[PDB]
Amino acid sequence: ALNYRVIDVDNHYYEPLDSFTRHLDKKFKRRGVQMLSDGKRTWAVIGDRVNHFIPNPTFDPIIVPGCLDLLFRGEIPDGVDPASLMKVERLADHPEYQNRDARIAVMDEQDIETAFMLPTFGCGVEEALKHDIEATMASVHAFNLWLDEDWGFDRPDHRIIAAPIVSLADPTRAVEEVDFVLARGAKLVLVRPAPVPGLVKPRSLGDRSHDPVWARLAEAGVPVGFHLSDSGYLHIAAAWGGAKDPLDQVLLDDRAIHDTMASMIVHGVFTRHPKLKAVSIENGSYFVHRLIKRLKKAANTQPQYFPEDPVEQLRNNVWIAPYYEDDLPELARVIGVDKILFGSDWPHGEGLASPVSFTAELKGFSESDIRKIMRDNALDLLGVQVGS
Amino acid sequence: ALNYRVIDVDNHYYEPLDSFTRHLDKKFKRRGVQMLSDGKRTWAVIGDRVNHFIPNPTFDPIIVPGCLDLLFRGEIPDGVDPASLMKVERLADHPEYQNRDARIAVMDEQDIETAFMLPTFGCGVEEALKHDIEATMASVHAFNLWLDEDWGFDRPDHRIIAAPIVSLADPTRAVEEVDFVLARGAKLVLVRPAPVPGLVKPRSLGDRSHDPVWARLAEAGVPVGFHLSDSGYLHIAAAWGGKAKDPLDQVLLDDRAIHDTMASMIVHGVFTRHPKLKAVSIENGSYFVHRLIKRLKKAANTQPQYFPEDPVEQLRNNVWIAPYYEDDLPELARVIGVDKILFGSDWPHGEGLASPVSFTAELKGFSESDIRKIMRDNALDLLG
Ligand SMILES: [Cl-]
Ligand SMILES: [Cl-]
Ligand SMILES: [Cl-]
Ligand SMILES: [Cl-]
Ligand SMILES: [Mg+2]
Repeated sequence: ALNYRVIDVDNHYYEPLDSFTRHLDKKFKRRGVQMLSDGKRTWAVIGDRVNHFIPNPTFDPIIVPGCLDLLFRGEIPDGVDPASLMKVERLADHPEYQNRDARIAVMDEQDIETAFMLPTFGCGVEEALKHDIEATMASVHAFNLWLDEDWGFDRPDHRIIAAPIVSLADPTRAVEEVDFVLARGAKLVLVRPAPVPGLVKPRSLGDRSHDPVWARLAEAGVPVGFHLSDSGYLHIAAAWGGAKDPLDQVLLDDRAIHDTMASMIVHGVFTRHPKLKAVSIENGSYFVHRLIKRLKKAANTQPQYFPEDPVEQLRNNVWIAPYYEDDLPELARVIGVDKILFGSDWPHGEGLASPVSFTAELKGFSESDIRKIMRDNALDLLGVQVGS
Repeated sequence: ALNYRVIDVDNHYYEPLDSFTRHLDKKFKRRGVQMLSDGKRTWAVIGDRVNHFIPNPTFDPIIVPGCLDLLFRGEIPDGVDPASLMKVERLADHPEYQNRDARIAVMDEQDIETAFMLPTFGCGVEEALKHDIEATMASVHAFNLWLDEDWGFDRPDHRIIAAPIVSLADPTRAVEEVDFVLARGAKLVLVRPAPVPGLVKPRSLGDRSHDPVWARLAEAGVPVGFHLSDSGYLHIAAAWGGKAKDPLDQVLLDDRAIHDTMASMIVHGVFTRHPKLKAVSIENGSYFVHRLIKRLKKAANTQPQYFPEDPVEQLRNNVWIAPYYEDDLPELARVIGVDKILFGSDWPHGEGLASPVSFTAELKGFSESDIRKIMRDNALDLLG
């Protein structure tokens, strides 16, 4: 057991059915999220289209944390049926998934001082609304109001950093959203790792029209977080002719986070906003080495576009929560041990059952480097030092 | 200098303006390729849309072989300006780019025994025709006729293996194109590393309707080659608001097409059903291999039911790779086996080696006999 509490940068709640409706402008009652029932099952119907990002939006019954961990690692014994790995429980047996007081008490048992609390259902909504910019902005605001109500962006006990969503789909309205969440004390905001929807056409994350948003975050010392989402990448499997076809995930994997970080870096977001901090959550860290190779090639062939070294921008401005099976010594060699974050993804089935068991993956590190990975790097990410 | 002649699996001709029209029936005169001119420049106009795969389809002036080496490796020296690199000569001064006799004499000077001769313009046509299945199949047939005429799939001197194109867009017609080229002695065919266009929707390379084509190639011992092409991957840049080049575009494209092509072949069981089928990757690099292996292993662990064989072993057994000059070649041999590494110069392209045999400069970490595998013998195994 560690001698200090940890800071877990990847935790989830399970949204109640009204997370996107409780505070939604009635103008968007059909344009946004609706929960409709066939009598047995509830379906999320988003802009009049049934959405399938979450198989059961009631979240009951609910997967056992970590039951898919050995699977996602490949550690699964021979002849064993993967369907047999999934175990579920009654949602009411786990109030800590939806209730802040219950969650804090579980955090105490888990030895977590501060958890970043991130959406589950909410990570699929923006792709569903990508053709309705006004419904996107209203729905993100409704969600953020719900989030601050049930979880709180950062209540005075400083146990939970609940990250609201910022959509850049309407960049003027986005500056209003950022001002609103910053005024309510947000310490981390999530932007989807995907092309930004547009009225006319989609935009790069580094579009100059987004500069006012990045400037607000950078001046506030609040990082942008990029968490695994529906980023619309099934379009690749679609181009290839695409109950799970095994090809789809091979074609998808970690391409969204790679392309997101490329968009940010190549289009000069960190050049224009050198104080801006970013963090990748639940996207793995395998993307880094290909991204570094490709950035080096781009900077060499078009040096005029790279007044600064894009690899150093990656190393300076970006923190990464790796997957448990990633080569962590190698990652530290590449991005620096100070940029590696512990995140458990609790209570998801693909996450760790016991968050602090992440330390089993750190036997290659000194006691003081483990303290950085398990606690202090996250505090560095959130903070801005007076000396910087 | 080596004491054997080499086998170069990546060489090009430059198509004359009529490669896709000489033997094309008039019914496809507008649906296929036309060369239309504005008084100064000539443009490839494909299915009534101006195409931009090749900057100048007359190929005159013509790039100096190897002058873009530094650029394609991102080894442009400190201080050197990128656009100062391109040098051009006149096409008339290099008949070996379009004339078989002149090319043989140049191969003698280069110490190449056999060259795989591959398209330049031809690698962009299929994407342009992906919405017209009949025009695709007819245009590929017309081109294959032109190829056998000017270069010959495999003339008696056995100096040149000129690979015809096979499109799977109409699978029945594809089987018939395979028979056509095989009967004329083809020893390698090119399939585009890209989704296969369909009347109704695109298909995986491993779609079951493609089995008769793979079966015929596997039984004949003729490999399928996948050469760098317009595979339509600019759609990813497009999704990001893309499409002076925007430097993001190429970061988002890179080697994704060959990765996804090999994934489609292996995951959908082409090598499971056709274990004798040989494939070769040409001008796509070899960096894709490590991520592909990672992802194939994950897929096999997650859905073992779909993977009765080890997909990484299928990669290693059935696939040959001509890597980029600058790739880590000892590492590649550690991963796929030295027997699967092929020398290819990409001559005379600008991004290729000016001197094909200089490829050996990157092989100092290998034994004399392994260099012989890479520069000659592995290609003989691939062909059979
Ligand atoms: Cl700044
Ligand atoms: Cl492409
Ligand atoms: Cl077979
Ligand atoms: Cl290279
Ligand atoms: Mg082997």
